[PDB]
Amino acid sequence: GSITLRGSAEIVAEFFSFGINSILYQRGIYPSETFTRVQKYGLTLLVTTDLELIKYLNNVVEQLKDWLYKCSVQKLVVVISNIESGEVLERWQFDIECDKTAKDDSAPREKSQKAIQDEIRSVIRQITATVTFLPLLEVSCSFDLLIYTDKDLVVPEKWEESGPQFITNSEEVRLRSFTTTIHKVNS
Repeated sequence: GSITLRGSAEIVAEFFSFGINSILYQRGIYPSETFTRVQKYGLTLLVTTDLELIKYLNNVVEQLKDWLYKCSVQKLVVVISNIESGEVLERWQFDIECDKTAKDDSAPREKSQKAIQDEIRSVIRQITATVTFLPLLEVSCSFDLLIYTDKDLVVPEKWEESGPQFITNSEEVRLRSFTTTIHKVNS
């Protein structure tokens, strides 16, 4: 599924986190009864407080909040595979798009573009929509987050040679492998 999590430096950071936390809440190959109801983007939203997976997204969210660019860079690919069904299984691909670039007269105010409410609401809607339609499944699987850029981000080892890489294998945590990679792209 290819989607576009665009908006603005701040809205983008949130767009990805909420969209990413959604895949976990909707799919969650091994979440916990700790979700949280949050009302934003003009509607209600759900998220997980799993510190473990959060620790992973937390470090990435920090880099996302300020990797080291300010122009292009804006592509992501989530790779999830079923370790107990048929290998690959789900792939949430979402790109980003920054508009109205600027720095002066910043100020913490702007109001997310109406399209953000509809665009972001439609995202969480399609994720949670299939979930209910899903025959309550999960099994053990692998999870990897990718960040595709456009010749505008040379994240050095500052991350970890390629984002973190956690793994699992407990007869209850399902899941099996978790990772995050920064991919580079040209036009």
